[PDB]
Formats: sequence, C-alpha cells, structure tokens
Amino acid sequence: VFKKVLLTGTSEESFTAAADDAIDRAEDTLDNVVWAEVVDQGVEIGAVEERTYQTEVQVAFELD
Amino acid sequence: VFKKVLLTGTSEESFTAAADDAIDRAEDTLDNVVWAEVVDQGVEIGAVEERTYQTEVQVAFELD
Amino acid sequence: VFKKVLLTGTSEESFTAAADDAIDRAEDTLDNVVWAEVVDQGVEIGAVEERTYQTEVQVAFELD
Amino acid sequence: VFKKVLLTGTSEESFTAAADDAIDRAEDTLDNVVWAEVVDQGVEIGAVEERTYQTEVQVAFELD
Amino acid sequence: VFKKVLLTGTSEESFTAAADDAIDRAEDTLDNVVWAEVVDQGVEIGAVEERTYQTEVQVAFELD
Amino acid sequence: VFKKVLLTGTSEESFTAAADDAIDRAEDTLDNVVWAEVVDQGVEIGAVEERTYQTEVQVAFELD
Amino acid sequence: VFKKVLLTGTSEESFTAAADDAIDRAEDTLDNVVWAEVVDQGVEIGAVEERTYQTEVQVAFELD
Amino acid sequence: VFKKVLLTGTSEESFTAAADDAIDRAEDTLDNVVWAEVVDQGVEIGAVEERTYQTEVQVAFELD
Amino acid sequence: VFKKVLLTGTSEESFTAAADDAIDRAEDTLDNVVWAEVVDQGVEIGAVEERTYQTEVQVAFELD
Amino acid sequence: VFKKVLLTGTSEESFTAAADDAIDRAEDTLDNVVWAEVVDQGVEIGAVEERTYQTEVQVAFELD
Amino acid sequence: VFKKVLLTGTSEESFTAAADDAIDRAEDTLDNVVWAEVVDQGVEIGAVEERTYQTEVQVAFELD
Amino acid sequence: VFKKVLLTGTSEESFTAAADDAIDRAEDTLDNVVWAEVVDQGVEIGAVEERTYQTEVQVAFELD
Ligand SMILES: Cc1cc2nc3[nH]c(=O)[nH]c(=O)c3nc2cc1C
Ligand SMILES: Cc1cc2nc3[nH]c(=O)[nH]c(=O)c3nc2cc1C
Ligand SMILES: Cc1cc2nc3[nH]c(=O)[nH]c(=O)c3nc2cc1C
Ligand SMILES: Cc1cc2nc3[nH]c(=O)[nH]c(=O)c3nc2cc1C
Ligand SMILES: Cc1cc2nc3[nH]c(=O)[nH]c(=O)c3nc2cc1C
Ligand SMILES: Cc1cc2nc3[nH]c(=O)[nH]c(=O)c3nc2cc1C
Ligand SMILES: Cc1cc2nc3[nH]c(=O)[nH]c(=O)c3nc2cc1C
Ligand SMILES: Cc1cc2nc3[nH]c(=O)[nH]c(=O)c3nc2cc1C
Ligand SMILES: Cc1cc2nc3[nH]c(=O)[nH]c(=O)c3nc2cc1C
Ligand SMILES: Cc1cc2nc3[nH]c(=O)[nH]c(=O)c3nc2cc1C
Ligand SMILES: Cc1cc2nc3[nH]c(=O)[nH]c(=O)c3nc2cc1C
Ligand SMILES: Cc1cc2nc3[nH]c(=O)[nH]c(=O)c3nc2cc1C
Ligand SMILES: [Cl-]
Ligand SMILES: [Cl-]
Ligand SMILES: [Cl-]
Ligand SMILES: [Cl-]
Ligand SMILES: [Mg+2]
Ligand SMILES: [Mg+2]
Ligand SMILES: [Mg+2]
Ligand SMILES: [Mg+2]
Ligand SMILES: [Mg+2]
Ligand SMILES: [Mg+2]
Ligand SMILES: [Mg+2]
Ligand SMILES: [Mg+2]
Ligand SMILES: [Mg+2]
Ligand SMILES: [Mg+2]
Ligand SMILES: [Mg+2]
Ligand SMILES: [Mg+2]
Ligand SMILES: [Mg+2]
Ligand SMILES: [Mg+2]
Ligand SMILES: [Mg+2]
Ligand SMILES: [Mg+2]
Ligand SMILES: [Mg+2]
Ligand SMILES: [Mg+2]
Ligand SMILES: [Mg+2]
Ligand SMILES: [Mg+2]
Ligand SMILES: [Mg+2]
Ligand SMILES: [Mg+2]
Ligand SMILES: [Mg+2]
Ligand SMILES: [Mg+2]
Ligand code: NA
Ligand code: NA
Ligand code: NA
Ligand code: NA
Repeated sequence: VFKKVLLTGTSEESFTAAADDAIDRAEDTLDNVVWAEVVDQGVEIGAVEERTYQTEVQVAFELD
Repeated sequence: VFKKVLLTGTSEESFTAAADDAIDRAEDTLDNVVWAEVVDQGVEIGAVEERTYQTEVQVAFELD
Repeated sequence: VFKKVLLTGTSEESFTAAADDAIDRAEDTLDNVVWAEVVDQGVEIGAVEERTYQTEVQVAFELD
Repeated sequence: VFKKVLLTGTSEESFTAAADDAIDRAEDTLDNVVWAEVVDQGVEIGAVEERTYQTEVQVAFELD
Repeated sequence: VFKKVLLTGTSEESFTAAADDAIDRAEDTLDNVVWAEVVDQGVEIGAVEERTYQTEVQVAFELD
Repeated sequence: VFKKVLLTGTSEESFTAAADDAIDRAEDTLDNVVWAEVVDQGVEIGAVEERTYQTEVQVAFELD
Repeated sequence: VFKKVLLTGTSEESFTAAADDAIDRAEDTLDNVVWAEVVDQGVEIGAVEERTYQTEVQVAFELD
Repeated sequence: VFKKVLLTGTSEESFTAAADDAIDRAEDTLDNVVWAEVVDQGVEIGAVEERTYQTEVQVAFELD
Repeated sequence: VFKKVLLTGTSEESFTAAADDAIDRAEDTLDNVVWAEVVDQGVEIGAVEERTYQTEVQVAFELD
Repeated sequence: VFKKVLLTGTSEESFTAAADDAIDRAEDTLDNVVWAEVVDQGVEIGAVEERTYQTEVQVAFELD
Repeated sequence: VFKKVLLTGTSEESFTAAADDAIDRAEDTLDNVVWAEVVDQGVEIGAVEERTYQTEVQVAFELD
Repeated sequence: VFKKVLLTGTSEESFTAAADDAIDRAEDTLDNVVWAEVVDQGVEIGAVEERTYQTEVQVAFELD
C-alpha cells in the first residue's frame, strides 16, 4: 500500500527546486519515499522580499 | 513547506459554516493554519433529521 | 440503485438557499431523496430586479 | 459579444457575500454586467485578524 | 468532521481487490472508516513478476 | 437522438458488477439501451454490513 | 428551478446541426426550454454510411 | 509576452461563426491578435427570437 | 482492441471541416477507422493569410 | 524516454480483464512495456450479443 | 478585491524564467501584484531559432 | 494536419531539461516537430540513485 502526503515546497530559485524542497521534508519524516507527482505551481510575489516559487506535490511512500 | 489535510466540515446552516467547521477542527489540532481551499460541497438528506451541508476543504498549514 | 437529476435552484439570498430550492423541488416530486452534490454556482445579474444566486446540484434518490 | 473579467471578492461573513463583493466592484467600473460564474472558493486564515472568505468569479458583461 | 487519507492499494487480481487492499489498511489503523472514493487506477507491469493492479482511493473516516 | 440517465449501481462483489446493476435497472425501464460510460466509483463502508461497491454510469439509450 | 436533460443530437452535416437536433427533440417534449450547454462532440465513422456528427448538450428548461 | 482576453461571440448561424464574432471584436480593439482557443460552446434559446449559438474563446495577442 | 491517434485537422471554413480533415488523413493511412472524439478546438490568426480553424480529435481504429 | 499508446481493451467479463486485453496487445507489439494508466471505462450494450466491458489505458513503454 | 490577468511569458532558458517574464510584464503595468498561478506550460519549436519555453500564468493583483 | 506523440522525458537536473529530453527524442525520429505541450510532471525517487525529474509532453509535428 502507498500513501500520499500533499506538500507545497518553496524556493527562491525555481519550480524544480521548490519540488525538491517538499520531497526533502517528506524524506526527513518518512521512510520509503518512492515518487512525487506535481499537482500545482505558483509564485508568491506581494508578501515576500524575493519572488518565491511554489510547487505542490503529492509525495508517495510505501507503507510497512 | 506547507502541508494540506483534506477535511469535510458539516453544518445544519450553510456551506460557509460547514467550511468553518473543518477549519475549526484543523485549528484544534494544528499550529500555523494559513488557508483553506474549497474542493467540494454537498448536502446529506436521507440519513439525517435536518439537511446537513458539507464543505470539503484542503486546509493548509505551515510546517515548523 | 440511485438515480440523479440535475437541477439548478435559485435564491435572492444565498448559494445555500439556492441549493435548498433545488432539493425542495426534488422532494416535491420524488421519494427517497438521499443526497445532493453541488456542481456549479453562479449569479444572474442583468435580466432580474435583484441578483439571483443559482446553485446547480445533482440530486440523488434511491430507486424502488 | 460578452467579455469576462476574473475577480476574487472577499468577505468576513460568507462565500455569497464574497461573490457579491466582486460583482459590486465590476458594476462600479463596467456597464452591462449580466452574470457571474463561480470558479473557486477559499478562506484566508493566517495573515488576517478574522477569517476572510474569498469567492472567485468570472464576471460577464455585454460589449457596446 | 470527516478526514480523508489518500491510499493506493495493490492486487495481483483486480481493481476491486486493489481498492479493498487500501481500505483494509485504513481499517487497521483508523476508527470510523465510512467510505472510499476511487480517484485513479493503473497497472504496474515492468518491475514486477506478475501484473499488479493499483487502485487509488480517498478513504474517509469520521473524526472523534 | 440519444439520451443519458445518471445511475449508480451497487454490488457487494465488484465494480463491474455494480456497473451491471445500474445497466440492468435501465434495461428494465427503457428500450434501446446502447452503451454506458463509467463516471465514478466508490465504496460504502460505514453504514452497511458488507462493503458495497458503487459504480456510477451515464446510460445512453436511443430515442424513438 | 431549472432542470437539465443530457441529449446527444446527430447530423450528417455539422456539429451545430447536431446540437440543433438535440434541442429540437427537447422542444418536442418539453415546455420552457431556455438554453443548452455543449459538453461533448464526436463523429461516428465505422457503423454508418456517411460520417455522423454528434453533439452532446445539457438542455436546460424552466420548471412550472 | 502574450495576453488573453475571454470573449463570448454570438451567431444565429453556427459555432464557427460565433467564434469568428469574438475574434472580430478582439481585432477591432487590439493589435497583434495571434490565436484563439475555444473554451465553451452553448445555445441561447428562451430569451431570443432565433436560437443564438455562443462560442467562448480565449483570444491571445502579443504585447508590444 | 481499439487504438487512438491524436490528430489536429485544419480548415479555412469551419470546425466541422477541420475535424473531417483529421479523419480524412487517418483514413488514408489506417484501416478500420470507427469513431473520433473532439478534444480541442482553436483558431490560428497571426501566422496565416486567412483564419485557420483547428479541431483536435482522438481518432479510434480497430486493431487486426 | 517513455512513450504512451492509447488503447481500449475489451472483455465480456470485467473492467480488469478489459485493461489486461489492451496491455496484452501492447506486449505483442512492443518491448519494455512498464505500466498502464486507466483513463476511461465503459460498456457496449446495443451492438453486441453480450455486454462488452471496455477499459481505455495509456500504456507506457521505455524507448531504446 | 483581486483581479487576474492571463499572461504567457517566454524564455529561451526555462519554465521558471518564462513565468518570471510574464510577472515582470505585469509589474511594469500594474500596482499591487501579489501572486501568480501557473495554468499551462509548453515549448515553441518549429517557428523559432531556439526552443522557446512558455509558461502561462494568472497574475493576481489587488485593486485600489 | 498535425499529429501528437505522448512522451515522458527524464532528467537528473530539472523539469525543463526533462521536457527537452522528450523533444530531443521526437526530433531524432520525426520531421517537422513544431511544438510541445506539458501535460504532467513528476519525480522518481525510490528506484533510482539520484532523483529523476520527469516531464510528460504531447509533441506535435506537421504531417507531410
Ligand atoms: C503563491 C500563491 C499565493 C496565493 N495567495 C493568495 N492570497 C489570497 O488572499 N487569496 C488567494 O486565493 C491566494 N492564492 C494564492 C495562490 C498562490 C499560488
Ligand atoms: C453528502 C453526500 C452524501 C453521499 N452519500 C452517498 N451514499 C452512497 O451510498 N453513495 C454515494 O456515492 C454517496 N455520495 C454522497 C455525496 C455527498 C456529497
Ligand atoms: C446565472 C448565469 C447566467 C448566464 N447567462 C448567460 N447568457 C448567455 O447569453 N450566455 C451564457 O453563456 C450565459 N451564462 C450564464 C451563466 C450563469 C451562471
Ligand atoms: C485564501 C487563499 C490563500 C492562499 N495563500 C497561499 N499562500 C501561499 O504562499 N501559497 C499558496 O499556494 C496559497 N494559496 C492560497 C489559496 C487561497 C484560497
Ligand atoms: C502503476 C504505475 C506505475 C508508474 N510508474 C512510473 N514510473 C515512472 O518512472 N514514471 C511514471 O510517470 C510512472 N507512472 C506510473 C503510473 C502507474 C499507474
Ligand atoms: C459510497 C460513498 C458514500 C459517501 N458517503 C458520504 N457521506 C457523507 O456524509 N458525505 C459525503 O460526502 C459522502 N460521500 C460518499 C461517497 C461515496 C462514493
Ligand atoms: C461517435 C462515437 C462513437 C463511439 N463508439 C464507441 N464504440 C465502442 O465500442 N467504444 C467506445 O468507447 C466508443 N466511443 C465512441 C465515441 C463517440 C464520440
Ligand atoms: C447560452 C447560455 C445561456 C445560459 N443562461 C442561463 N441562465 C440562467 O439563469 N442560469 C444559467 O446558469 C444559465 N446558463 C446559460 C448557459 C448558456 C451557454
Ligand atoms: C491555433 C493555435 C495556435 C497557438 N499558437 C501558439 N503559439 C505560441 O507561441 N504559444 C501558444 O501557446 C500557442 N497556442 C496556440 C493554440 C492554438 C489553438
Ligand atoms: C462502449 C461505448 C460505446 C459508445 N458508443 C457510442 N455510439 C455513438 O453513436 N455515440 C457515442 O457517443 C458513443 N459513445 C460510446 C461510449 C462507450 C464507452
Ligand atoms: C508553444 C505552443 C505552440 C502552439 N502552436 C500551435 N500552432 C497551431 O497551429 N495549432 C496549435 O494548436 C498550436 N498549439 C501550440 C501550443 C503551444 C504550447
Ligand atoms: C515518477 C513517477 C513514478 C511513479 N511510480 C509509480 N509506481 C507505482 O507502483 N504506482 C504508481 O501509481 C506510480 N506512479 C508514479 C508516478 C510518477 C510521476
Ligand atoms: Cl481566464
Ligand atoms: Cl488530496
Ligand atoms: Cl449529468
Ligand atoms: Cl493522448
Ligand atoms: Mg537567490
Ligand atoms: Mg494551488
Ligand atoms: Mg438550525
Ligand atoms: Mg465529494
Ligand atoms: Mg431578499
Ligand atoms: Mg453552469
Ligand atoms: Mg463580521
Ligand atoms: Mg483559487
Ligand atoms: Mg494470482
Ligand atoms: Mg495515479
Ligand atoms: Mg458476497
Ligand atoms: Mg460520486
Ligand atoms: Mg448530406
Ligand atoms: Mg462523449
Ligand atoms: Mg439566419
Ligand atoms: Mg460557459
Ligand atoms: Mg474559404
Ligand atoms: Mg490544444
Ligand atoms: Mg462470458
Ligand atoms: Mg471514452
Ligand atoms: Mg540561451
Ligand atoms: Mg496553453
Ligand atoms: Mg546531476
Ligand atoms: Mg503522469
Ligand atoms: Na490528501
Ligand atoms: Na481571464
Ligand atoms: Na443528467
Ligand atoms: Na496519444
């Protein structure tokens, strides 16, 4: 059985790096992370000093 | 990093109140709740005494 | 077996009340109405005296 | 010919009131507003004093 | 309030059995499981000995 | 001209059998049933003795 | 309250004419037909003498 | 950079002609119109003398 | 077994004719073409002498 | 690099078996078939002796 | 009230840079730009000297 | 007439580079490649030494 957690990563650099940021967090807290699916991308502009790229991913991990 | 939990709130009054019901529950159990996105709305009719409005939300919270 | 009818309710008050308007009509004409799923919401503005909220629902009822 | 503008209204009260807020703004600035279609709903929580309901609408107006 | 967890069940037999596999896991770990919604189906072919059917479900459970 | 009716079939056995259950009901009541399109699948768990598979289909029939 | 019926019209000429074919049938059988929304278009090729254009519409009519 | 405007054209003749009607209006008011994407089609029936075909398009134009 | 090829037909006349253009090409190169499903429509404007209607279809053909 | 082919399998038995039918055909003609994604399911009723279940899959295979 | 404009940015380098290109243009012409949502990505190949990455964004700005 | 092939490119570097990988393969094997549309993005994690970014594109090419 796989389970997914819905995470939004952030980066001041790129959408790829924002995806990595979410996956990094999943790997800190979960064993057996196997894949991630991008489900949204966006940019925060008017509440941050530098534009912040966001990539939302479903991060799948194998249970057991 | 943000994480989302998928909650369905209920209310005998309105769709807004049902959304609030889900957010209230998230705030009971989670720190740093920042926003909610409505993803579905419906009404339970034929298993309840009064119509029950349901609003499903992804509730986002900031990790750390 | 359940069947669904696709109804758009209207209200001069709210989206919840417009959903109720559709369900009320289903209950006038059908037995065993069990749930409704919201599939669209909108507002009629430029052909009515007061803004009219519309909520489109699939209204499910149990056959037999 | 109709044209649509994509507006997000806000309210501290309800999703209906947030939709009205967007339509009110369109009517301040545009003639011949005829209808609005709801395309998204959400709630701002962690940057405001009170929860703020948001309703995004395509607001249609007739040209000429 | 209901909460959903996003699980992918697997089976070497059928899509129904894969859905059951996810629900079985939810019921091992959660009280008050009430329904599941199928959101995806697929087949793993080129990393397994026998084709493996997968069914992804949102599994809803009632909180409290 | 074809018309579609939106039916949810049920089965304690499988998603295929649930689809058949809806089509069977359509064929009891309608002439010239020609095809069905699956539009949703789910499982009722926490209001039934045995898990109940549901398959929602648009069932098309030819008019005249 | 509005209700919608899901009809597929056919024509050997065009997608517009196929939409008209469905609306014509609705108007034969229903009062107060007010609008139609196109939801699908296709072409039957390998079971007919001439290509047959199909347009599926939700046809809305006002109740009462 | 391209920008899109969301226009609904109308015609008493066809969906193609309704798309053209929107593009014609864009070309009256904008330079460098480059393409249009159809996003919806429908028919107004019960507020007009003759059925009116509508085609909604995103009309793209190049900035500068 | 059916297979689909994803083709975009073009016409200076209409969306129907653009769909036909894609199907014509499929029939030049493939046996047992049975149906086509429209998946997109658009108009090329700013790289052609006359507006060019495009209709994208999945064209299904029976294998063997 | 992976490539996908869009195949509709058929079976007189089940949706799973129809998916298998498409994958079987891909494996007859292609090396390195790795996975399949279900994209549609339906039932042919009024042109066959027995109901025919159809499952449409994107079948992925690794190039080289 | 927020308003969105639908812009396609371009870059010979990356999808992130193409998103930035659209946001840069919005910021040249608009006050109070607050966020952008990615809605499409693509690559122009056969009308340019170098591949051109395109990212379409809804760019939101606060009115007043 | 345009045709599309559905390819998933891979890269250990970025989503843009993964899109390029698919387009490169199309250009090795096909004449008149004109554009690509991104349809999915994901990351392989738990079967590779380094995270592998994947970008799925429909790659369009002009026939003849
Ligand atoms: C980065 C980002 C910020 C946002 N802020 C937002 N802020 C807000 O008040 N309402 C919104 O709907 C909203 N959407 C956002 C979407 C994205 C992708
Ligand atoms: C409130 C609600 C109840 C429902 N009950 C349901 N009960 C059921 O047996 N099958 C369903 O698919 C189903 N759907 C529902 C959807 C909603 C929104
Ligand atoms: C309330 C409402 C009215 C509308 N009127 C409409 N009137 C019209 O001529 N064309 C349309 O597409 C249209 N859409 C509508 C949508 C809504 C939600
Ligand atoms: C109200 C609202 C705020 C939001 N803020 C947001 N803030 C953010 O940093 N990223 C987001 O994606 C985002 N989405 C939002 C969506 C909504 C509906
Ligand atoms: C079973 C399955 C395996 C998959 N493997 C996969 N492997 C991969 O490298 N990339 C993918 O996008 C991918 N998708 C898959 C989807 C399904 C449904
Ligand atoms: C079987 C089934 C039951 C359900 N019950 C439900 N019951 C409920 O109170 N709210 C829901 O949204 C809901 N959804 C359902 C969906 C499915 C598919
Ligand atoms: C016209 C048309 C015929 C079709 N026939 C079909 N015949 C079939 O056996 N399976 C299908 O999925 C199918 N789809 C069709 C779709 C369209 C639009
Ligand atoms: C032409 C058209 C008219 C419409 N009128 C409409 N009128 C209305 O009162 N409510 C609606 O939702 C609505 N939708 C429409 C859609 C279309 C496509
Ligand atoms: C006809 C047509 C041309 C287009 N050109 C295009 N040209 C371009 O540079 N970027 C695009 O996204 C794009 N989209 C198009 C869509 C359509 C339907
Ligand atoms: C099995 C099947 C047959 C079909 N036949 C069909 N036949 C037809 O004339 N028009 C259609 O749209 C159509 N759709 C179909 C869909 C399915 C899934
Ligand atoms: C970059 C790009 C170019 C395009 N050109 C295009 N050109 C065209 O003639 N028809 C199209 O549909 C089309 N689509 C496009 C999409 C994209 C994303
Ligand atoms: C990279 C990738 C791998 C995957 N592997 C997968 N592996 C699997 O067993 N089941 C899946 O559904 C699946 N999906 C995937 C999706 C992506 C995008
Ligand atoms: Cl828009
Ligand atoms: Cl989710
Ligand atoms: Cl329907
Ligand atoms: Cl495809
Ligand atoms: Mg930096
Ligand atoms: Mg988002
Ligand atoms: Mg009360
Ligand atoms: Mg729901
Ligand atoms: Mg009042
Ligand atoms: Mg609607
Ligand atoms: Mg207040
Ligand atoms: Mg939104
Ligand atoms: Mg076995
Ligand atoms: Mg999946
Ligand atoms: Mg049994
Ligand atoms: Mg359902
Ligand atoms: Mg003729
Ligand atoms: Mg169809
Ligand atoms: Mg005329
Ligand atoms: Mg519309
Ligand atoms: Mg001509
Ligand atoms: Mg397209
Ligand atoms: Mg048999
Ligand atoms: Mg299909
Ligand atoms: Mg360069
Ligand atoms: Mg696009
Ligand atoms: Mg490297
Ligand atoms: Mg994918
Ligand atoms: Na989730
Ligand atoms: Na817009
Ligand atoms: Na219906
Ligand atoms: Na394809």
